[PDB]
Amino acid sequence: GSHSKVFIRSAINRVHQNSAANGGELPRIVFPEGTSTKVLKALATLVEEKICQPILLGYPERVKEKIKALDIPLLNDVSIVHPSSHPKYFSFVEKLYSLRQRKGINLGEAERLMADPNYFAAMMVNQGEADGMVSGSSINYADAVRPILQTIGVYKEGIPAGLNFVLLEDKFLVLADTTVNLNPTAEQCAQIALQAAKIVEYFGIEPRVAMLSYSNFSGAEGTPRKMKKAAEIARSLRPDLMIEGDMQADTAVNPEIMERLFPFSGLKGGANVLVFPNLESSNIAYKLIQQIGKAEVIGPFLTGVRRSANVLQRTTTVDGIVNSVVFTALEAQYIKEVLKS
Amino acid sequence: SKVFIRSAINRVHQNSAANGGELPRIVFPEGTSTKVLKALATLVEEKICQPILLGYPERVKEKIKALDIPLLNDVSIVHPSSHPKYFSFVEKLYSLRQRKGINLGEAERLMADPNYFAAMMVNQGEADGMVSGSSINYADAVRPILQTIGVYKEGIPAGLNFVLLEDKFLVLADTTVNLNPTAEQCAQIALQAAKIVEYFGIEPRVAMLSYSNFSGAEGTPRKMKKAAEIARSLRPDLMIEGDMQADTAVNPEIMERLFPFSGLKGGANVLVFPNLESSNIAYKLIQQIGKAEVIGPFLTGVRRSANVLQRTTTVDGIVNSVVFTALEAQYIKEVLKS
Amino acid sequence: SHSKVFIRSAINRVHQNSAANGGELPRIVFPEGTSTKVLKALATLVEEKICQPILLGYPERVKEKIKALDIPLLNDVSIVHPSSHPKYFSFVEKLYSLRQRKGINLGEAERLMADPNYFAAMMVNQGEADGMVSGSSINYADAVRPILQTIGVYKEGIPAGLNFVLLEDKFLVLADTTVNLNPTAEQCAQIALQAAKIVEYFGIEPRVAMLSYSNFSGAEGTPRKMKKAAEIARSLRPDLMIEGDMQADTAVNPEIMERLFPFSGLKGGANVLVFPNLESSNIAYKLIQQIGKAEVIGPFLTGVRRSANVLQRTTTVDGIVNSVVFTALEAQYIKEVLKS
Amino acid sequence: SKVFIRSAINRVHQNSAANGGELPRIVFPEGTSTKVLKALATLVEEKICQPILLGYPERVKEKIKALDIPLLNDVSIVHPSSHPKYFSFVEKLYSLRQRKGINLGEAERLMADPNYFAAMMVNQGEADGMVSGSSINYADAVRPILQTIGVYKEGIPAGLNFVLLEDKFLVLADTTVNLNPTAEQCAQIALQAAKIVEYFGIEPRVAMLSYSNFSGAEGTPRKMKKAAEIARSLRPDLMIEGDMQADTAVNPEIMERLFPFSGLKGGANVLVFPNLESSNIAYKLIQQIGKAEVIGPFLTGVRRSANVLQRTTTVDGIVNSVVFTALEAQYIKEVLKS
Amino acid sequence: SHSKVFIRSAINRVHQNSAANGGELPRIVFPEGTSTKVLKALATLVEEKICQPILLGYPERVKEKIKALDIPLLNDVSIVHPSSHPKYFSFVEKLYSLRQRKGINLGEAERLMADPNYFAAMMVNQGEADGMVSGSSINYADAVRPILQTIGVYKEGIPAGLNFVLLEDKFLVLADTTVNLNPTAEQCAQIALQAAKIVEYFGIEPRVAMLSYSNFSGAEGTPRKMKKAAEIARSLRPDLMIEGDMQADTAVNPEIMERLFPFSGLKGGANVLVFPNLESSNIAYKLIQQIGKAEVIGPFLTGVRRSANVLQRTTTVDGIVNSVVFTALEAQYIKEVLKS
Amino acid sequence: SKVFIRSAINRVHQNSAANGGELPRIVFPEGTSTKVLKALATLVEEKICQPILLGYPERVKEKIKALDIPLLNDVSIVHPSSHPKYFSFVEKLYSLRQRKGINLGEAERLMADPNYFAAMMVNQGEADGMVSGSSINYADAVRPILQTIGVYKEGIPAGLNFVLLEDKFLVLADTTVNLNPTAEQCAQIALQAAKIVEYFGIEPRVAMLSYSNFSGAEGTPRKMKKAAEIARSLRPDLMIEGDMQADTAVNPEIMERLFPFSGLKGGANVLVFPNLESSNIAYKLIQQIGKAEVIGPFLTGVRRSANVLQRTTTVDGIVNSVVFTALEAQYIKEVLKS
Repeated sequence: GSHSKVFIRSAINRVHQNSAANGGELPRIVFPEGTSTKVLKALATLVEEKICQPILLGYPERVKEKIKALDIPLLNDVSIVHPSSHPKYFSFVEKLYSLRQRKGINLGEAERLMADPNYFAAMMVNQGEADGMVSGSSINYADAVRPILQTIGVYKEGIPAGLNFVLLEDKFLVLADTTVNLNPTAEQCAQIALQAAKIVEYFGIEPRVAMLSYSNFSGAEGTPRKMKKAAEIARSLRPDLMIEGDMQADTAVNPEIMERLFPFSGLKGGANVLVFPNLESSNIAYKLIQQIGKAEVIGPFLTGVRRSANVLQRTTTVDGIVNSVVFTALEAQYIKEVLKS
Repeated sequence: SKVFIRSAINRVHQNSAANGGELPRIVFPEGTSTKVLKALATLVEEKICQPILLGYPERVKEKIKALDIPLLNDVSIVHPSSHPKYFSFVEKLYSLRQRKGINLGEAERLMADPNYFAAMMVNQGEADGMVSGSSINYADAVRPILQTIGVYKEGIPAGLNFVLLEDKFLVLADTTVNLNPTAEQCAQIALQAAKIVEYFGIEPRVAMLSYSNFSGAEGTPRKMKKAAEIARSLRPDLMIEGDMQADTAVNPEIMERLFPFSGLKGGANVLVFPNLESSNIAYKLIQQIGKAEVIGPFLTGVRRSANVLQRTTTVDGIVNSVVFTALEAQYIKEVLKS
Repeated sequence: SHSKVFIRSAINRVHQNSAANGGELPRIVFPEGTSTKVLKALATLVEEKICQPILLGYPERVKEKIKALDIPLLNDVSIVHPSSHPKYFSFVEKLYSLRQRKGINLGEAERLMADPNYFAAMMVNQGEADGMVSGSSINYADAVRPILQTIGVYKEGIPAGLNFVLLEDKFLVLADTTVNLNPTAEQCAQIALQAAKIVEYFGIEPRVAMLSYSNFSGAEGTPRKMKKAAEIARSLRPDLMIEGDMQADTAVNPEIMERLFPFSGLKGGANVLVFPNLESSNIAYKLIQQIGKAEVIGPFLTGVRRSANVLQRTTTVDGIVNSVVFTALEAQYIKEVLKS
Repeated sequence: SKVFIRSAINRVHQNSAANGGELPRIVFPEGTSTKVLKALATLVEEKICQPILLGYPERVKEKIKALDIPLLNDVSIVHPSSHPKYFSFVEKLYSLRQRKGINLGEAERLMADPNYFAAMMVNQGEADGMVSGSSINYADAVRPILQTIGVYKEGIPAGLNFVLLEDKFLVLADTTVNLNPTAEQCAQIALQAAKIVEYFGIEPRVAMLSYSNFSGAEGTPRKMKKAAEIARSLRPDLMIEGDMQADTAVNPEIMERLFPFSGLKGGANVLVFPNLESSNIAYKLIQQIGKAEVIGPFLTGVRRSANVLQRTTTVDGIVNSVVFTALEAQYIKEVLKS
Repeated sequence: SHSKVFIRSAINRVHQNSAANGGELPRIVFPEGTSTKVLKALATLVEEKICQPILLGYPERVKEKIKALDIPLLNDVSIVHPSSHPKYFSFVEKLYSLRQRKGINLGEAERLMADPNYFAAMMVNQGEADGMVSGSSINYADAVRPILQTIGVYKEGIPAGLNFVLLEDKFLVLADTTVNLNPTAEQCAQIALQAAKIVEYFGIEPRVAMLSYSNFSGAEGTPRKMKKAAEIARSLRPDLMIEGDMQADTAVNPEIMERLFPFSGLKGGANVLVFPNLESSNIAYKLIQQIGKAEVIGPFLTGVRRSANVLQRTTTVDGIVNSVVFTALEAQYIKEVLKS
Repeated sequence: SKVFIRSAINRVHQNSAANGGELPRIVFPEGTSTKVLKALATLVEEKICQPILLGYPERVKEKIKALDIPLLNDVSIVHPSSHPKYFSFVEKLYSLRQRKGINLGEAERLMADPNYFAAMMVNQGEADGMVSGSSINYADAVRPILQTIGVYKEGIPAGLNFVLLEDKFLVLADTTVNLNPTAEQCAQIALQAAKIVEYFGIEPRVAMLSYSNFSGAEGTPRKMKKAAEIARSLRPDLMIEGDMQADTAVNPEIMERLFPFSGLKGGANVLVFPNLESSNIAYKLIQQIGKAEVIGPFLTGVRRSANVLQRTTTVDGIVNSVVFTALEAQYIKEVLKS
């Protein structure tokens, strides 16, 4: 809908200007599930929009049958690759073996693993054969994110964490971590908050962070103390930022409540970054907002990884996949423009 | 949206009419709270309850004059220390809590507090229900209720909110009390939620929520799965399922496409949460971001009608709460017919 | 002198029990046969008709030290050397049968039965003796260990040390002052019950308080534990006054009790104080002993199937006679209930 | 036994004259307690302190005339909410606990409690000390003191009792506050008790109590041994020994006969306990069946002089306690000019 | 050697079982239809009429590698590719039914069933084959998992790996050497029973030792666990000699047993060794294999409803043959239990 | 096989010849044991040590002269209670354990027990070594040794066995002492074993054993990987690898085929076990079913040479044990010239 339509549009244009400012180059983005119906319709929409050069994984023949089966003339010159047959396959196996030979994985096992398109996608982005990847529209979340974590890994002091946008009529809220960590520590919560914060900063918005709890500034043993400590750590790391907690969710989003009941709070003007204390709360919240709050909700997107990779959920729509790939492109460009410095 | 409240108001009238026209006596510890009083104006125009206010009679009349609402004069006003049943109440609280760290002086001082006094009023039949906690935090407001009124058999104190959608309403629990309920506690919460939904002539369809879809893995997935099983064994006629993600629960299309083995068909109308972080955070986020109205929380599992507001409540929230307290009070009066 | 009046009544009951049982005196074996102090005690008691003592050690060594402190009334006393007693191998055989699956081999067992403590124990267990008194030479844990291993507890019983505080008219009973680090609610109830039976033996109504640092709070930890212990004790003997959790001054002082906690079922001051942990019991009884004017006797071991007592390593000679007296009484009481 | 009390009283007079004849202001939240007023009768006639009574002015004047006590007709009596610094006091408390669950309404209503008000008065220098808790249980009374006045640096709040023997005096700690103190905490307590004993020109000799004589075994014995080692390393001039049984500690003859290696000769005069059950049971049993008079408990480790009585306290117990509260207030004021 | 005799006996007993069952051979499926070692094994196995092998993979790849390794006797052998088989979707539906509440949806079930291990498993489960051998190609946990998810355990049974140590005279059986990290007393008892029932099949008296670092100590930890395990085992099978806790030399050397522990119900030396945890069983069998002169066969999977074994990938061709032999033998046993 | 043992004997002869003809003094607490006396019979004709027997002098001559031997009347015999340095020994033991539950009488009684006496003989330089425990179980026998002689700096008591093959020898540890050694502790055991292996002129190659090959998974895999890393960081000159299975550790062909990245080439000759079950069961199983002779256990990590047998030992085992005990005694005596 409407708010979603303007948001994505600004993003599509920035990928246009970032490609137009690096010689017109498009980010190379690999899709392990080359035969997915949903993914292919999405790519159809995506290629006329000049955002990425897609790379598809699977048997060349089987996917060409399925794209023709799905009536799409705009998608025939795109690279299609079967991992075992790619020329860089064995260097990739040796690399994975090198990475996990002391983590229960032997050489044969590395070969078997690298044959799975997820691992191959990850190794492609990791070795620079692709700029980014989108995976997991058919497999469950944990299993899809695992190769990304083993192969691409996190940036220094970073923590893998899923992030969603709920798009309101002027502003947007960001929610994390919605997919990865069961029960993040105070330290992990602070880090999750900082990652969410940089994402908000990309969009030119001042980040205002709340560490969520079932309590309003109580600091009692358990989740309240944990979110209070998390805000204290985040603040020690970024003294320029409005970061506050522990607080209830309405206290966080509604500044009128804040200023009336807790005026001492350093969080003024309503939070636009919401950090959850555990996975039950984040997962349940973003999904409920999506289904009954009737507010537009995009994501989840993966934060904390060194190269751009995002895993879809199985319930994702086709335009949802387009959103995900757009942001994968933006992230890839962001990273490559940051590695030039 | 407005339809639901107005309907309930009609039911208060229909029940009161079927009982000789008396309205449920509802006590308010916060007698000088602005919100409680003007909301009370709006509800008192509607013949929903006979309000009893606690405080100094004179401070309450001064602040009644201050908010220019003549329509609630002549309503009963009581100062706890000066009520004739005061010493008897103190004696009661004492016998209840003398082996729980409380001496007679402590009992006296506690019964002077409007919350304890209200609680005891409801417990002794001096009132039918109470609405408190627009000024103090939930734990502190709910505590005298748990100590005085208590739970019914095998019951569990649990907060429940309604999400009122376009045709449907969803019920959410436990949104206020239990930090990390067990499987067993979750089943009980489900059962309580279910009875509430049944009151409204709707068949309960229950979801035990998790971050997972039917995995049964160690931790929350297994706990909510086991909860579903326990609920089914205590009441086999019910549509109760889990572990499942929230969208899987509320969206029948997702259910039908991705998990057709599920004994839950048609979208859930009861969502039981795995812990207080998720339940509290969710209902408050929905109330603030979704168009849908959220009423509550209402305290389930207690022997008499008692409800704690959230401190962040608007006045419409308070009139809504008082309405559903009234209904609850007459439902209870009707279950006490046995 | 409360100690002398108190012991004197006891001595009269051992005398009363010995009559009507053919005039027979309980046989009590003493593992430290070469100890100066034990012998000093035996001198005083053979003059008092309380038991027929059996001493363990080498006959030559024992007559040596009996000759050294000039005591003629204990010549003609039963003296036994463990390896040379005739039932020795039958004994080693039973200990072996008892502990073959609890780390003990036949040789190890052999050497253990050679230890005076284990043999004294096995003697009482096989009915070749009626009671024992041990550990005037060895440490407490180390002395009680063979007793628990050979003699054991009676049904539902729990090993527990008990002291008497003798005041100007009544006495207080304190337990458990020696054995259990951190008794559960259940165990505290059993401790209470055993103490109570002792008090009942003296014709006094037992009045039991489960001690805590709290007055009826039932809060998490020891308060809830002692409240629950009293509820258990009350369920097991509903005729008895048993109450808790409460503070010690609340416990012993009835005026304090009635002024502050009239709902309490304990009226008249406690005469049995059951403690929540070993620190409280041990420290209390020893302090009462050292700064309190009042005399404190014990500790005596309760809960065992046959009459056994462990002394302290620091114990005096009168400590040994009152200990042996109580041991005789215990042996007689048991033999008389085993009568139908 | 009363000899010790007289020595203390005379010192109160001596310090009082060395500061212009000025008396320590000590506030008593229980302004209407018969016990406190009778004890204050004895104290004002003894020139030990300037009393501050908390409550409604007229009700306590009513009860001082009602209980026939003419020597405190003119004493300062204060009702908290009507005090001129009431709102600034609410602001400091609010500021202190806004992130520990307390909102401004809760701050106001708390500051109304005489306990909280006594503590804030001493905190802000409006009074020099306070004695409370003859009517409420210990935890509830000591809490505002810990929240408002707090501990001094590296300090640990702990109750200390004096055993007055016919000869020496013994000190017992921690007799009221901490359930199961660690080695480090036991050491700290030993040092605080030690400084108290030094105040009286006495060499403190410290014993860490246990059920064991120098075993150091897993549990309480190791803890009391390690606590003695810690104490010895933190203050090498003091005789501090453990683990040991109590009779070993107080009887020097047993010490020389059985453990001549101990660095403690001459019998202990500072007894530090392994847990709250042992300290509480012990001092109370000694007080009730022991022939020695026991005073306290006194709270150590706090920045300003504040002491909580025991509920079982006698009136002579209160006069004793307040005498030593005065001495403490003076020591604290004389060290604060540095 | 010892291996050659034992294997010949197993083979002759497979032949003896094929009689009275119509000359029918156990149907055994090999998901790794293209494994060199397995095909090499299958030559030897089919000349010996041990099983009717079913190969999984592409018909053309497997016939190509059959031709490439010159084995003429495996042309016409059943070869099935999971995806093109007629009961494929029915198999997917069954797996979906088994794991829909354990995190697997219909699509995940489809993909899993596409894997030869899962398809093999489901064949055994559905009676379209009698047994399976996998994992000469993948590491152990991954290979054993589909078997447990599809085939499962029998009543009160436990997945457990078992090895034979073949000596110059006797054989010892070792378990559990592959699956369970730290089995309980109860689980150890079950493991012992499974090892025993196997020993019984060969007409041998099972004599079982619960191994520990201790001799009949029953102390906290693994000693108490192995003694308790032995007690549970005895209570379920009183005709059997089962003893513990004991040290290994005590267990296998009857002269030691009789000299130091005559009370022990284990006389004549153990031939079943049940280990307290996976470190000890796994390290034990590998050290025996590598430094003793003793031959070691296995591991074999016990506790499963139908006949399935996983090789280790480090397996030799003769190893695959042993595995298939004992798998066939097991299959026949199980079919003999379905005879009432 | 026999060659390794004869080589040890040949070296004890070489040091015994090269330091003036001195034979290492070795004490035996069980002076009346048949097994020990038969071993002593084989050993005294081999000039490896000066034996001292413990028990009643006349009783040990009763059983030794009586059963098959003419070469044992020339031997040292000691009854603890009658030895001239007895009371001095109890005095040092008292000093060592006075704060560990043992008082002077208990010190006397322990020192009358031959095990404590033997250890104290070695500790005071009055003897060079001891061999004990064919009559008592292992723990009870090793305790006086640990309480008296103790560990060297950063050392940890650990039993070590040799498996003797036709070319190599392997060491297995810790086979006797620690239930579930930590990563740090395992590294330490590795280091002590490596030191013994260097002594025999072989380069140590250490493998940390697991049920897994380089998985590093939660539990034992991670523990042994971590142990190998710590050990390498303390001794970078050593080949140390893990976590790995036993065939992977001992068989170098397996290593190069399956795990070519490993820093361990040539097969491990030092095997460190993850727990007491695996170590004890392993060495006993190899001992009973493999052709190979297994000697030990020998107690490592302790300051002076002391060793405990298991009863399951044969006489030839006692022969071997006393042999490396004498040799050990000579090595430690050579560190004592510094």
